Amino acid sequence: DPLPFFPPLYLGGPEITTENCEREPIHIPGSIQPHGALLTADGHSGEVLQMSLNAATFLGQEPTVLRGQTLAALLPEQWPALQAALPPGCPDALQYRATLDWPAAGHLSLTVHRVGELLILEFEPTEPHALRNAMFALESAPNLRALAEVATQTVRELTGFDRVMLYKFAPDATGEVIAEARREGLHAFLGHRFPASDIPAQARALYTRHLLRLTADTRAAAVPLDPVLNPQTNAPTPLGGAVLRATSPMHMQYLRNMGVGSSLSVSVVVGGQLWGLIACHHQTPYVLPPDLRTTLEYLGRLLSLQVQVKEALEH
Amino acid sequence: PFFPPLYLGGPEITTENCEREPIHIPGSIQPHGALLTADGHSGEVLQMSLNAATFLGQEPTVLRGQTLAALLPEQWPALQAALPPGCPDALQYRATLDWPAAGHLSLTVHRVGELLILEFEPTEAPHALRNAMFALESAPNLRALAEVATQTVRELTGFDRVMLYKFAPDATGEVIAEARREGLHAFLGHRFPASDIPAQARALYTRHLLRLTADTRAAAVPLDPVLNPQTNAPTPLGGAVLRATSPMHMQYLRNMGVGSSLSVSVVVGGQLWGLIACHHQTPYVLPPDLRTTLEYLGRLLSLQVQVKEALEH
Ligand SMILES: *C/C=C1/C(=C/c2[nH]c(/C=C3[NH+]=C(/C=C4\NC(=O)C(C=C)=C4C)C(C)=C\3CCC(=O)O)c(CCC(=O)O)c2C)NC(=O)[C@H]1C
Ligand SMILES: *C/C=C1/C(=C/c2[nH]c(/C=C3[NH+]=C(/C=C4\NC(=O)C(C=C)=C4C)C(C)=C\3CCC(=O)O)c(CCC(=O)O)c2C)NC(=O)[C@H]1C
Repeated sequence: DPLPFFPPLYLGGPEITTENCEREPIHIPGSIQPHGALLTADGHSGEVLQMSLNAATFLGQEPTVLRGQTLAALLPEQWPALQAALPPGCPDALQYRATLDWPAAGHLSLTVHRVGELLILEFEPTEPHALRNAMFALESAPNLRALAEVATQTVRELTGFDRVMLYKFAPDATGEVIAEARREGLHAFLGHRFPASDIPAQARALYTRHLLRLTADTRAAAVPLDPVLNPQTNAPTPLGGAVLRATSPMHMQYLRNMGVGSSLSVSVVVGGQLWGLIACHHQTPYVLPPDLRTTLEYLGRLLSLQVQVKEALEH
Repeated sequence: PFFPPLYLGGPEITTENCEREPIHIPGSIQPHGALLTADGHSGEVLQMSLNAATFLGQEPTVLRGQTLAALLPEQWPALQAALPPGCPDALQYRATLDWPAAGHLSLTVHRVGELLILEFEPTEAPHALRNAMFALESAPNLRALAEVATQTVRELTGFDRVMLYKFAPDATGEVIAEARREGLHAFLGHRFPASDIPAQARALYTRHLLRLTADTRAAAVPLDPVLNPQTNAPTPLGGAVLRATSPMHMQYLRNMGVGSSLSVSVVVGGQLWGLIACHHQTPYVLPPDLRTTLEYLGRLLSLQVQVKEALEH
């Protein structure tokens, strides 16, 4: 039965059990994963409102100094570019990316998107023809099976992940591993099916709009935003569009129990519906840098197109 | 059918026989790169472009005996695996060579039956592609998508004019969006007869998705031999971007005052929906890595055109 979200934990909401899976408001956890930092800022003035508690250690500045400046002063070269790329009223799915040379922290990748009147800024550390070669190989795959196999093998070669599966949704939202590339010694998941509650209904809706999410370390504690609520609204900060957003503790316990230290998945979206997932596992924690993740994002789109094409060749 | 090419004493092309020019077998290439053909098994260099000596820095005869194994040691096994016998002519493999004579070359290979076609071009060596991809996806409708696409391509390439050219059901073309330098004519809204892009070239554009003319006044460079030794027949060059552009179409570009031309197929439901069409007033060799960006954009636009057309119908 579909039911509306509970309030999050920090607003006195209940703790999540196998009973109330579908009602966890996973888009507003009030916290991020510790391998990057996040700031929120007023979309018109550029006043800095919220920051992750670890921000001082990524950005090399005291909180009170950060919060006491506008983005115009903090990001003089990027602030006008942000404002042109992310105009008021734009969708929350639109992202702008730049690379910064920050004194204390080396090269940072900056990813920005806009939710209403809020700008959300994510900072992460950042670092030949493999993509072009893959694009052509995907297109020349003769059928859906060969496409799925080429796609899994390519992603594994690009990333070094211990396991890369193509997980396909059935009409009842159960899922099946229809191809996989895996490290020697791992047991096969190929052909196994899994019940619809394994990926609940409100995570499926979010995966249709925001096409990549990850869990870099399944044992890492989440880092709170400070303050936790958006001071504009005294309400929760929407983090559905932020790759840094903390992962549901139910999902992390599920992955730890499988022996997974690192998870990543890309959405495959066909005709406006979530067709499947490029799902990746690593046994140890593992951070895939932003520019490599971009390659996977591009492959997500290519695969969406090629899945349509291969399936049309099939009636 | 097709007329024989000129160099096999076929008729010269006019506006009477637009449909019958064998644009895929011109026997020549554009001079900003070099092409070798080679045997699929032996790696034996069978044809070369008369200009190969320039790019490769090799005494002419040296090449036309040697083997790819010898000539490209690191690459030759990769090719063997990447382009297995029986693969499609559409499948391409690329690498960057740090080659003694020329700082860096791009190498592009595909296979047509028993022949490997190798293309060499100068090359080199950020977020504009990722930023463009998200911009295309958030365009609210087909019109805005067209506008974003043309603007994005112009910004990435510096081309004087970028158009989105859409085919009607009878192959009548219409310029539905345009991004252009100040002080050019506006082709926005204009329609053009189907024969401007004749049937045999629309078929080839459905399979091989990018073509260009780098300089509309440059002479083609012959293949030597012109005929493939294997077959004593013309080498198919339609999957080669270095392939000499139809002088009929090169006259059409000079008469418009265009010095450099490039387009990307937008393919939807197995059919040619439209072109990203690009113009430059002067000669312009777009480097391979930037062309790759446009090739990606072509696929992304193909996806988004279907998405956007579905939310009208
Ligand atoms: C009480 C709720 C439960 C629950 C919640 C839940 N699940 C997700 C998302 C995912 N679950 C996945 C499960 C699988 N991984 C596999 O390898 C297989 C099969 C071989 C399955 C079935 C996957 C892949 C995802 C997607 C993300 C990823 O891991 O890469 C969420 C949402 C997480 C978030 O965005 O923060 C939630 C809340 N899962 C249950 O099994 C029950 C107990
Ligand atoms: C007697 C045959 C003729 C003919 C042949 C021909 N045309 C092409 C390819 C193209 N023609 C194009 C025409 C236009 N370019 C524009 O900008 C506009 C309108 C504003 C039109 C109508 C285009 C865009 C192409 C595609 C190639 C490109 O991107 O430049 C070929 C094929 C050439 C080749 O692939 O090597 C041929 C043989 N065109 C005519 O107009 C008649 C006289």
